[PDB]
Amino acid sequence: HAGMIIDADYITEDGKPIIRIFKKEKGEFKVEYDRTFRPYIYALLKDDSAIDEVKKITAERHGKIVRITEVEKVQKKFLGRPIEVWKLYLEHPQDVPAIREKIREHPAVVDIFEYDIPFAKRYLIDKGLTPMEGNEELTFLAVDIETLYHEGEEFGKGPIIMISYADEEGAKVITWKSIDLPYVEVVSSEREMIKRLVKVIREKDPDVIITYNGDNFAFPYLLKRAEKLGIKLPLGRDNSEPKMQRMGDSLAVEIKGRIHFDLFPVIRRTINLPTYTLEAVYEAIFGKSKEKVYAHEIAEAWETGKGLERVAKYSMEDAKVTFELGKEFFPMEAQLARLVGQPVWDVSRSSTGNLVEWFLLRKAYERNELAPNKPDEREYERRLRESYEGVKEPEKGLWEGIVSLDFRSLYPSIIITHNVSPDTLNRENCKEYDVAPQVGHRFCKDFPGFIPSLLGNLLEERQKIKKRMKESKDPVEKKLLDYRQRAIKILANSYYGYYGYAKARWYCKECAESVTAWGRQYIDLVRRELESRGFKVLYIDTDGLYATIPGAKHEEIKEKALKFVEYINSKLPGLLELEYEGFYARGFFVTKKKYALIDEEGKIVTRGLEIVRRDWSEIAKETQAKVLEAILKHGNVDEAVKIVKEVTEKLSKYEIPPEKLVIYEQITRPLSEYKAIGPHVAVAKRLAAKGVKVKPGMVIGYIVLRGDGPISKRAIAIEEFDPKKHKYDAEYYIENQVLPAVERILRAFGYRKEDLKY
DNA sequence: CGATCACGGGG
DNA sequence: GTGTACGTGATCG
Ligand SMILES: [Mg+2]
Ligand SMILES: [Mg+2]
Repeated sequence: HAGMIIDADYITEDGKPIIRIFKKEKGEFKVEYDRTFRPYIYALLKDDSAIDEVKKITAERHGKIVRITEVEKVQKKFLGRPIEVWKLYLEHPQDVPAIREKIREHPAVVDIFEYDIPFAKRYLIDKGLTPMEGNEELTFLAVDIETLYHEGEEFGKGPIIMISYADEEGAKVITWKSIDLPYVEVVSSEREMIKRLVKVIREKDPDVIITYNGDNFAFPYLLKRAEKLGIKLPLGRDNSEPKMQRMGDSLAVEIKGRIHFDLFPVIRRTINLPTYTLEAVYEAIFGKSKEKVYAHEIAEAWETGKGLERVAKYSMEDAKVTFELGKEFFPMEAQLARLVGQPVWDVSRSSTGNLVEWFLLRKAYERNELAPNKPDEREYERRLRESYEGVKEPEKGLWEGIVSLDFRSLYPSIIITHNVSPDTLNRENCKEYDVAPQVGHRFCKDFPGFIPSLLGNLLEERQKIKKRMKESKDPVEKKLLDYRQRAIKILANSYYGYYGYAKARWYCKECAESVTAWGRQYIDLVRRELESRGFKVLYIDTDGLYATIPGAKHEEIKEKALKFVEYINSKLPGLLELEYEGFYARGFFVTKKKYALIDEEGKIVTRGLEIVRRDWSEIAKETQAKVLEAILKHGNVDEAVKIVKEVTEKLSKYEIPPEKLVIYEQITRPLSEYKAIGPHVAVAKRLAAKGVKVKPGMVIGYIVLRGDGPISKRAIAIEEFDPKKHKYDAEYYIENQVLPAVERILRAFGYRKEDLKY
């Protein structure tokens, strides 16, 4: 029909699957049901006669036997060649994992294909359905919670003490203690506060629920407390509860009929930050400071009843900026969903590698191209161990007035012009081919490759959008078209990386190597042209470079660099484009994707160096921050080396507060399941021995004490530490904490680990 | 050594 | 759900 598709899933009714398509039609929520779409896989057989044995293969599920309902001989393409496979139909999606191994094991079966595509994704592809089409306006609600937390408690032990939400009508706080603020609704209990959140969500009926780390905190915490309090959370538009899906080592939460938009994985991909706290994220995007009120300050205010107005304001600002950030980041995710043809829920939680793959699976269907399979563990491992031939060590020391150049828009044009594809690689009986420089891989020119063909269409579509943008008087159309052309740029600039992605179906080591080798000819041209203009290249990798004019005035460097980019792009043919990325007052480079810079507004920017994580001591993270600050803010490496030397001496003379030595590590499974007992497990087992209910999710704080052997046998629980009796291991905090934190940084200045002590 | 195990965001 | 991240660095055995 007419509506915008926002999501799709399936339900089972009388044992049979039913697809649900969630739509928004002129402001109204609509669900379309489809009972007719059938699950399937493909099987390549050694001979057609074999189908008679194969169609009779069975399996078991839900106490019932699983059978192949129908078989169909089909003509498709595999690796740019016609092939005949058998389409095997199944009644239920859950029949596919139950029977697939029993088909694959059969001696007459060469291989099986497309056996791990989720039903809802299979449906959108096969039916040619695209989410997020049209000008349909969605509604948004940001949600956040504050809880009572004490160090090392099991997840969900303390109550939720506040629930905040925000939309265009304002930011509000729901709490069960008396706070006199205009945006605070006081209720009688935690139970009544959670039921109030349920009522707000059911009444506001948002299409999109925005959270900041809601997948792994707000919603698992709400579900834990609702379970304890024996109450339901009917937040789904079908009155279903939020659903926790194990997505890797972490969680993802869905709300049926809506889009649960968690900003945390979204922003982590979009921008570069050493730490993605909401306060650091808000400041990077809106250029305004946001105060952080820490867990201990919140617990103290709740328990004493003093300073609750500050905690309520913190809760309110958390929802207010979550709404603001959601409106900022949602349009690009909506266009990416549309482009790749999968819902925002899925697209916002995936890498660019998986965005490419879903775009390719859809295009393979449209072109009757059988998809290759994801690799098994051994293949994936063999791919990670593959060595690529044919990006030097960066210049040492501290440089001033650094311009950053980006090469990424070069590679789609290389893939297309040289027909770089796994289906064109080293083709037999090829009349014409392109030979990659240095590496010598041959790509057949006789037919367009599957991936070059698609990229060519993407680039052409982006140029049409850019042309329609120049000719548009409507600023609403322009804004939308700007997002659409940026979505293409993002997807197209991900193919180069996708070729080398070990999990990729269309993985091609020789394709990735060849793109690099052809790419290098232009990079070498950019580098020679920069050096002829007095520029010194400080750092270069496949994504870009950093350069300066040694000792030149900063405005002269900026002007010359901007003039250079305009010049080289006038020389480069086709859609090959170099981009001026930015300018930095100072910076230094350690190795590949290990560097630190500082811009003219004094903001430090690093890659592959900062260690802001709870399993490193504060003394190591504080010393590291001080070293970066001495180098970038003071331009003084000598001050940085003196900071390390002073810290190490203070550690040796037991002059460092024990609180700066605490290491935190989470328990992730029952204690009896550990194969290797690390210091936090050794500490945990002693706590459980004393009667402490140790559970997965509990974070263990410990200090390493002086003594013989592995650190596991010398770690003490932070609560058991007695400064009068226990002596911390100075050698451990020096050699395993402080020195590894700074040694990579100071190696860029010619210092070895042994020169950072008195 | 190879294997195992943790980090992030959020209170 | 036709499912179970990612890349990297510390410590155990
Ligand atoms: Mg879903
Ligand atoms: Mg909050």
